[PDB]
Amino acid sequence: GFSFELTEQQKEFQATARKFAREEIIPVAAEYDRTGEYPVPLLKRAWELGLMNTHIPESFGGLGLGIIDSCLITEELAYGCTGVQTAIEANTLGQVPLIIGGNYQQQKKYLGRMTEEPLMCAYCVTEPGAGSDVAGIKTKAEKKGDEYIINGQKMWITNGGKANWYFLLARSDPDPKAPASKAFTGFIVEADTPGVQIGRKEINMGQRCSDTRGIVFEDVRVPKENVLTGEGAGFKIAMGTFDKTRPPVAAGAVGLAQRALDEATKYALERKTFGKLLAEHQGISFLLADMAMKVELARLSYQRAAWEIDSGRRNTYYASIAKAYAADIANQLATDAVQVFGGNGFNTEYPVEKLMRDAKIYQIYEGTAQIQRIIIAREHIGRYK
Amino acid sequence: GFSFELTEQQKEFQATARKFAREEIIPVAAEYDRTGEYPVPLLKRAWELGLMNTHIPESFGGLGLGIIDSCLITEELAYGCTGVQTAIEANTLGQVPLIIGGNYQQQKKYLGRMTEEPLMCAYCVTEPGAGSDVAGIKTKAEKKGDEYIINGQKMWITNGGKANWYFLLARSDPDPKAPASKAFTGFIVEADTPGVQIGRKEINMGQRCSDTRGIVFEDVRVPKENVLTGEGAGFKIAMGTFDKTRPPVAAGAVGLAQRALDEATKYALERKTFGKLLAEHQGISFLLADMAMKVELARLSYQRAAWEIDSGRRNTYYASIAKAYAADIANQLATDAVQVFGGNGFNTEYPVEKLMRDAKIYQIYEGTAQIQRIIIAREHIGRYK
Amino acid sequence: GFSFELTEQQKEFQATARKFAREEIIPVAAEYDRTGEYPVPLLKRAWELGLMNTHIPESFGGLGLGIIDSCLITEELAYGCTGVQTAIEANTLGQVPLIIGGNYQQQKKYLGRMTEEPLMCAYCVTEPGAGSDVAGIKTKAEKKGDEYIINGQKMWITNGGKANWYFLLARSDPDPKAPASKAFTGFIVEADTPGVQIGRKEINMGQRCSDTRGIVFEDVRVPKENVLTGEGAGFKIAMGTFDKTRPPVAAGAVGLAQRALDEATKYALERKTFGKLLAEHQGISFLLADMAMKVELARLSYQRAAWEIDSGRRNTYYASIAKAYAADIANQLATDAVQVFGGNGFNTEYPVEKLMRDAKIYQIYEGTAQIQRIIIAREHIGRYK
Amino acid sequence: GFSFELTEQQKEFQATARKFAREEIIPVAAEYDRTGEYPVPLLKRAWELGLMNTHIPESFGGLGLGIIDSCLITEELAYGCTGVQTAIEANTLGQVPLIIGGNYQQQKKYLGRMTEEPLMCAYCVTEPGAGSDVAGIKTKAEKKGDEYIINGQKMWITNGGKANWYFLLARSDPDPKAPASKAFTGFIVEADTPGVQIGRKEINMGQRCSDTRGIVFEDVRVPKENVLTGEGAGFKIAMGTFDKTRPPVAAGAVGLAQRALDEATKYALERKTFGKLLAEHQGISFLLADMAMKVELARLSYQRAAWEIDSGRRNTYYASIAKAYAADIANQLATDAVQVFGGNGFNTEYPVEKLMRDAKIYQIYEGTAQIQRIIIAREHIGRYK
Ligand SMILES: CCCCCCCC(=O)SCCNC(=O)CCNC(=O)[C@H](O)C(C)(C)COP(=O)(O)OP(=O)(O)OC[C@H]1O[C@@H](n2cnc3c(N)ncnc32)[C@H](O)[C@@H]1OP(=O)(O)O
Ligand SMILES: CCCCCCCC(=O)SCCNC(=O)CCNC(=O)[C@H](O)C(C)(C)COP(=O)(O)OP(=O)(O)OC[C@H]1O[C@@H](n2cnc3c(N)ncnc32)[C@H](O)[C@@H]1OP(=O)(O)O
Ligand SMILES: CCCCCCCC(=O)SCCNC(=O)CCNC(=O)[C@H](O)C(C)(C)COP(=O)(O)OP(=O)(O)OC[C@H]1O[C@@H](n2cnc3c(N)ncnc32)[C@H](O)[C@@H]1OP(=O)(O)O
Ligand SMILES: CCCCCCCC(=O)SCCNC(=O)CCNC(=O)[C@H](O)C(C)(C)COP(=O)(O)OP(=O)(O)OC[C@H]1O[C@@H](n2cnc3c(N)ncnc32)[C@H](O)[C@@H]1OP(=O)(O)O
Ligand SMILES: Cc1cc2nc3c(=O)[nH]c(=O)nc-3n(C[C@H](O)[C@H](O)[C@H](O)COP(=O)(O)OP(=O)(O)OC[C@H]3O[C@@H](n4cnc5c(N)ncnc54)[C@H](O)[C@@H]3O)c2cc1C
Ligand SMILES: Cc1cc2nc3c(=O)[nH]c(=O)nc-3n(C[C@H](O)[C@H](O)[C@H](O)COP(=O)(O)OP(=O)(O)OC[C@H]3O[C@@H](n4cnc5c(N)ncnc54)[C@H](O)[C@@H]3O)c2cc1C
Ligand SMILES: Cc1cc2nc3c(=O)[nH]c(=O)nc-3n(C[C@H](O)[C@H](O)[C@H](O)COP(=O)(O)OP(=O)(O)OC[C@H]3O[C@@H](n4cnc5c(N)ncnc54)[C@H](O)[C@@H]3O)c2cc1C
Ligand SMILES: Cc1cc2nc3c(=O)[nH]c(=O)nc-3n(C[C@H](O)[C@H](O)[C@H](O)COP(=O)(O)OP(=O)(O)OC[C@H]3O[C@@H](n4cnc5c(N)ncnc54)[C@H](O)[C@@H]3O)c2cc1C
Repeated sequence: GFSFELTEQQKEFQATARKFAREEIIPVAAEYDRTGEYPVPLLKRAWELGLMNTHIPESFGGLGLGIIDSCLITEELAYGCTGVQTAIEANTLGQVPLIIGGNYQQQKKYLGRMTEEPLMCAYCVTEPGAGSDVAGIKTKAEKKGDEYIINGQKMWITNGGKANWYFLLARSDPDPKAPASKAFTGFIVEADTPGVQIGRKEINMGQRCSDTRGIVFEDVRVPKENVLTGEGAGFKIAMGTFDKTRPPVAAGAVGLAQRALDEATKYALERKTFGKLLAEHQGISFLLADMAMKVELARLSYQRAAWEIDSGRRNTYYASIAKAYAADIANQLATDAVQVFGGNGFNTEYPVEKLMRDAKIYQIYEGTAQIQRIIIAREHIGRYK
Repeated sequence: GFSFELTEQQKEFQATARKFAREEIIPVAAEYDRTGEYPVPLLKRAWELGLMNTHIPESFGGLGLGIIDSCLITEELAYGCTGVQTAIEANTLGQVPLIIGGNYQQQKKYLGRMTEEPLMCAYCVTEPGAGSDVAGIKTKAEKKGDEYIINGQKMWITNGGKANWYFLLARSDPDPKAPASKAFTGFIVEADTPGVQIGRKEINMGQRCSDTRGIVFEDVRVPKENVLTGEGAGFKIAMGTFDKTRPPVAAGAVGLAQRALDEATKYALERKTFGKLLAEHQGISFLLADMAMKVELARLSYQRAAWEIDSGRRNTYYASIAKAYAADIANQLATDAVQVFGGNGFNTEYPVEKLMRDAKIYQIYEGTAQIQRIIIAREHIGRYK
Repeated sequence: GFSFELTEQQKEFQATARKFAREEIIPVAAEYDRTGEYPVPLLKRAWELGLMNTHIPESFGGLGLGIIDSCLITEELAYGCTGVQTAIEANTLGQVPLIIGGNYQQQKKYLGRMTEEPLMCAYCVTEPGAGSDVAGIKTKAEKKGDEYIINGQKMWITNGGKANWYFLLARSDPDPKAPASKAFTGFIVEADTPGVQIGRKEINMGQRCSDTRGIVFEDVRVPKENVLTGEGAGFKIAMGTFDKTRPPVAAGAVGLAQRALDEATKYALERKTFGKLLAEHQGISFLLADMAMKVELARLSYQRAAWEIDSGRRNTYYASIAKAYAADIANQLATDAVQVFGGNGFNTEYPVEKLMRDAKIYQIYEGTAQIQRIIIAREHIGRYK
Repeated sequence: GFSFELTEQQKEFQATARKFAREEIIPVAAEYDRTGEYPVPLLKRAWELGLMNTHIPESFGGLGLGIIDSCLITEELAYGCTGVQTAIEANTLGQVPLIIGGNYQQQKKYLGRMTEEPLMCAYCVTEPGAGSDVAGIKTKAEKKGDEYIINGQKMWITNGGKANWYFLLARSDPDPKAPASKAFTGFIVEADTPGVQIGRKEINMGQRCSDTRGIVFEDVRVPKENVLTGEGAGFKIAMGTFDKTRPPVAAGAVGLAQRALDEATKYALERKTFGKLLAEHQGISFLLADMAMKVELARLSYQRAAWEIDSGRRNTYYASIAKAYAADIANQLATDAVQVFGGNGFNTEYPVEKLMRDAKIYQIYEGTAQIQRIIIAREHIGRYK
């Protein structure tokens, strides 16, 4: 039977995440956007609150939460700032591969350490020449005795220069004609390994306090015991990762949509034009209505997709719907939020212009808007074919 | 926690409704749209199958199903023909008022009959001069000893010429400055009462097999025992009704969207142009994807709204979101479906132009797209104010 | 220098077209939609008014008007009814090929006769298996001595069963590998020729009084002197035809958008809800505003495209923009027009539901919405390549 | 008849503006957005080139160009940077009032100086408490013998800290029940007048090189000879100004749309994914097509609006359509352009995220998207009423 009711435990995680988001993140999110520092103090706290690495199984000192849980928490954090929240989320991204494709030993060693200190990790797939086309990746891995030799370059890595270790997808089969399903290998690469050249901090339009860099791998030596399931099983792990990790990215976008909604509404209830409150102009109340409608829909789609995977079923279809839809409305609301503010909305002393800048990324990373329509269409047709 | 899982009981109604809709409705739907006959044989069948009057409590020989159940069923019926489904739902519409504001004697008598014979009923609010503005209604109810004299005209009444009895909203407080909450009285009126003048069958663009007529009420005598809760409680019963009754109309709209999607998909997997299957042109695959996205989103919204009211809480906000969103996407899908059929889609021998004609009403009846925004805004704003 | 000013001659054509459209077409357009007769009386009058075949050069007794002229006149006619107007427009469609690819003799004989009586003609390209893909046409033409032998079937021919003669595109080169630019031939085929089997009147959603039928060609013998420019020049003539003929189809759609706009506005200025005129609700006035905006834009795009060809330049790009855009807004306005009418809009006694049904075709024939985006994109890229 | 043909004179300004914009603006635009410096060297150049103060009559050493001319130029400038272009247009904004409501002495003095030196001016209407509602302004103008005492605050003034003189709209009628048409007076005020307190430079999301500040006016003394037409004629000069001045803002928006389109196209013809050029994915070709459609449509609308006013007729209706439509599509194109750049589009080293930040203002200044609908509606409705 249907249920849209949170558990008391969930209600508590949510309250914690909300309180920290609004009491700690909000008051400083603006300064961090301006300066573009790494929000170390915030991450630290988030760690102590147990609002990071939430998905690490209990066996490794983790909380062992589900995808539903992460979404719930990450909707709250995103509300404060998606710059900060992205830092946090990236940790889970680099961890999932391990959780779903790692052995006890690999898990214990790399997931275990995240539990002990406030360490960070990153997910390295994208390259200058390939992002959407993962099968177009050119980073190569060559087996030499008991180790692998990694040569290649990765681009746009969140937590790029702050990561303890990286999950790294490389092409292990040189045969150009080798199929995607057996041409790649997933590795755990320690950032301190000789040969990893961390690039400069890339300066983007939004999520400015987030660390995004390119990375070069020059003859990096990785022990075979850092291969995750085996040689060739790299593609499947990547794909399997997006299904658990898309819902939470959808939840971030409807956090940033909720913020926009809250700001717009509050303002409309204060500002007057032509003798009436903004909210009293039918054209504005209609915009607020439309805005509200979208947030609820998008919150509803990520819950569906998260529940699906938590139930132990493939959620590719629902996850893409969620990421596709959540990304679009966060973008729509962001722009509609500065509109409501008028001249003030375009101004940097107000909180909505930041939102409009942060929102854009949701339509690009973790599978572009267009890539999502490719997945959905393929998954959709599959039921008539 | 969350659950998007049907009960084994709900799975069975669902199967029943589906089989009925695809084996019995679909094959004749087209020929009822053309002739505009009342689908008598279909309604009888739906009654026997127990896919009608689903909300009548057990005490009066009903199934005493919830709103989640009604929705589930409706979505299956609507897939077949919303012309036929609208006939069915009109029944639930006239019944609800009776269920939420009637006494045992009233329910026993009027609800009890619905459970004995395949009888129909109708909801009479709308007038020539007022639809959206139900505070604008002018049909008067004047107290004359132990009865009320009713004078007025109702317009666009579903089942108007086929109902055994009517729920009738009338103005009982003559004072123009009287508030809505106290100026109207709800009555249950038997169609055979002298003075009720049923008009001709109205020819509309869609849902042509549905019976919708105008009704004149001159000097209609109604016993005081037919007053629903009390004089003045009219307004509240009406609004109370829309909350229970908005979700199922939404579900009807995402059934007519599912159908559109199924037809378009099947066609896209057969027709060829420029050497490729329609589904192979990225232009079309993207269109199909957006279509699936909206169906899933709309389904989720009515589910939420239904669960809410079943849980014992007022769902005005969620109900209006679902009604408004489902309504819009039904209309978008209908036209896009006609579009991937090309030239054949404009033709009467293919099933999608009916869908297009049918869909338009969803943005009008049971609270107009604009009226839905008014409600959402009001409900939304009240959480900040 | 810029000028959006009509010539006095143009002002006069317009006045004539407007007066006839509103005094003769409107009062009977509804009855013709219902019955689906051919509006013979109207066509007759239109002929006498000199509102038909407007593009026939003066040399053949024609008025020799330009594309700007046709658009202007046809915007006025379409306002009355696109069912009727389509009949008229089809004449020009079948004539253009002749005007641009025929010799003095062919022109004199077939264009000349249109000037003498109120005859009709049709354009035959589309087949059951191919519409959008003209190069996919299978009607074959085989040269036998001094004549050609035509075998094949055409579908969806406007004026199909009322045409004196037809322009007919057939594949004259059996080599499957033969290029589009030399594989087809354009013919003038007299309807009375033994072997042409006119099909039944197809029943569609809109433009119901228009004659649309499929046609079979069984060993039809056509004199070589009915070939238009020569064997192989068939494709180019077809393509060349759409460029002169798209603007006027765009003008029809913004005629049907203007009607919708006029009806919606008038109604909004009469109907009251919640004490105010519809026009006084900001949400409605905003809809009317948006509606007005679209019509002006679309009228502006067809004028650009018509002027382009009249200046003796290739207008493929502007023509597609116009047809694409005009088709979409007519559709948007049609639905927004019934919305404004409320319950009445869905009703067949009101004039907007017809409009919503008529409008859909604009997105399909004379190059689908999708096909237009293909042309535009190709023409657009061409300027950077 | 119709003409979409530029004069040989207009072709030359156009070339001049284009060359300036691509050879001088583009190369430094990026570095002015980052530093937010006033583009002094660029403005000087524009002045020498004669691409500034274009509307000043010949009598005062001007070019005495029309609105069509201004638009043509502006579109070219805006293509480069609307940050820089906005500085330029602000000049024309403060000048117009003077041109339509000033005497010879006023024009000679204040317009004459603009033609001698590369001086700037500003338009001062907007206040902290009122922007959209210019009848809501509170800066008072009190008559004191032969001068007026001005008290109030202006907000968001373009060129506010760089202008030689200001056009200043003030309330001269203290009576609250006084009509807009008689309650305001227009003044020309010299920036060096004791009492004018220019605020700090405001940091906005876009058009960062543009100077926009708040200004306090306490006990500012203005000679009666600086009153534009007469006491009370303020309102009408202001509205009169927007009509001449809306078209060019529209043109600025379709320059920033043209740029977005050019960048996206160029990129789509270089980047490869899944073995094909971005432009080769139908998904993208369709997006590109829609983009081109809107640019062409918006260009046409400002042309129409400009021609109208140049023809000597009130263009309120057309001006607002152009402002509203151009504004919207500039915003749609900016985000779609960022989209086909993928990850690089979010990065500061690529030219499209600036476009996105820049574009948002177009939906706010010079009459808000909502205010434009109000005007269109009013203008539209008045043709039936
Ligand atoms: C907020 C969080 C903070 C961090 C933010 C930053 C995070 C990021 O941006 S990471 C982003 C990385 N970039 C991407 O997301 C791009 C992803 N793009 C894709 O998903 C793919 O390229 C996609 C789905 C289009 C597939 O392309 P394609 O080349 O055709 O492979 P395809 O042929 O479909 O499949 C190959 C094999 O994989 C399998 N496969 C495909 N999809 C899936 C799936 N979803 N699940 C499982 N297996 C799959 C197939 O079954 C196939 O197997 P086999 O050989 O046995 O038949
Ligand atoms: C598929 C099925 C087949 C049949 C299909 C055909 C069925 C139909 O088409 S019937 C069409 C339905 N028509 C409509 O829904 C019209 C929409 N109209 C409305 O909902 C309302 O009039 C609406 C929302 C616009 C409000 O206008 P208004 O007249 O000003 O009432 P308002 O002043 O807001 O409220 C008056 C009182 O009602 C109360 N009220 C309002 N909404 C509610 C509610 N949801 N629950 C309880 N009370 C409510 C208010 O609290 C207020 O009370 P109080 O005095 O105690 O404070
Ligand atoms: C209101 C009026 C009443 C009547 C209403 C009813 C009227 C109708 O519906 S008639 C509708 C007929 N159906 C259509 O409109 C479908 C039209 N579809 C098309 O336009 C095309 O198929 C189209 C443009 C996609 C081209 O496809 P394609 O197969 O790739 O041909 P393509 O390779 O582009 O070109 C082949 C040759 O034609 C030329 N060509 C292509 N487009 C054009 C053009 N616009 N102008 C001139 N030449 C052209 C090419 O240059 C090429 O030449 P070459 O061999 O010398 O290099
Ligand atoms: C790119 C350039 C760089 C610089 C960029 C920065 C520039 C800027 O941002 S300045 C921003 C501009 N701000 C605006 O445009 C705000 C929009 N506000 C308005 O236009 C109006 O206030 C508007 C349309 C809402 C009307 O509200 P309202 O106060 O009620 O006036 P209203 O009552 O309608 O009319 C009052 C009188 O004015 C007259 N009026 C209205 N419009 C006009 C007009 N276009 N022409 C002449 N008279 C007019 C009416 O006729 C009426 O007169 P009367 O008494 O004789 O009958
Ligand atoms: C701030 C930021 C953080 C990021 N974090 C990470 C990270 O931690 N780890 C990581 O691995 N990556 C990360 N990414 C990269 C991100 O995953 C990619 O940018 C995204 O997948 C898009 O790929 P791309 O940039 O190569 O664009 P491209 O793939 O080149 O695409 C360009 C455009 O073409 C479209 N397109 C491409 N292929 C097709 C097709 N077949 N059909 C239709 N349209 C198509 C795309 O939609 C896009 O609009 C990050 C990027 C950014 C900007
Ligand atoms: C086939 C059919 C079946 C029906 N079945 C029933 C039934 O069984 N029982 C019954 O009682 N009624 C029924 N109705 C009537 C239906 O509920 C109304 O038509 C619908 O509520 C719209 O009201 P209206 O027709 O009066 O339009 P109006 O209320 O006159 O409104 C006209 C337009 O103005 C807009 N509008 C109105 N007020 C506002 C406002 N304040 N702000 C902004 N926009 C506004 C509306 O969106 C609409 O577009 C039926 C109608 C149809 C066509
Ligand atoms: C009332 C009516 C009157 C008509 N009058 C005439 C007439 O007088 N003369 C005449 O010759 N024809 C006429 N036509 C036919 C009309 O030209 C075609 O119906 C139209 O071109 C569409 O082709 P189709 O029906 O084959 O659809 P298809 O070409 O089969 O297309 C089906 C769907 O797929 C899409 N599609 C097809 N190819 C592609 C592609 N490569 N990329 C992306 N999407 C694609 C189309 O957009 C459409 O949505 C008429 C049609 C109608 C309905
Ligand atoms: C960079 C910049 C430069 C500027 N340059 C100048 C300049 O040179 N000179 C000058 O005088 N001003 C200038 N402006 C100010 C600009 O004109 C106003 O900000 C714009 O008119 C919006 O007014 P507002 O900010 O007061 O928003 P408000 O008027 O407060 O409105 C807030 C929101 O409510 C909506 N709204 C308001 N009234 C209604 C209504 N009746 N119905 C429906 N919706 C409504 C608006 O759409 C908006 O979304 C500038 C502003 C900026 C940001």
